[PDB]
Amino acid sequence: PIRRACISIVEWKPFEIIILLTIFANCVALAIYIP
Repeated sequence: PIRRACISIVEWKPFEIIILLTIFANCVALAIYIP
């Protein structure tokens, strides 16, 4: 349908970059945490 076609194009170059940046932010947030 239209939704599948419009969502199939939402993956391109900056998407991977922002995903990796979010992963790094999660890693540093876990590192900051102190038990």
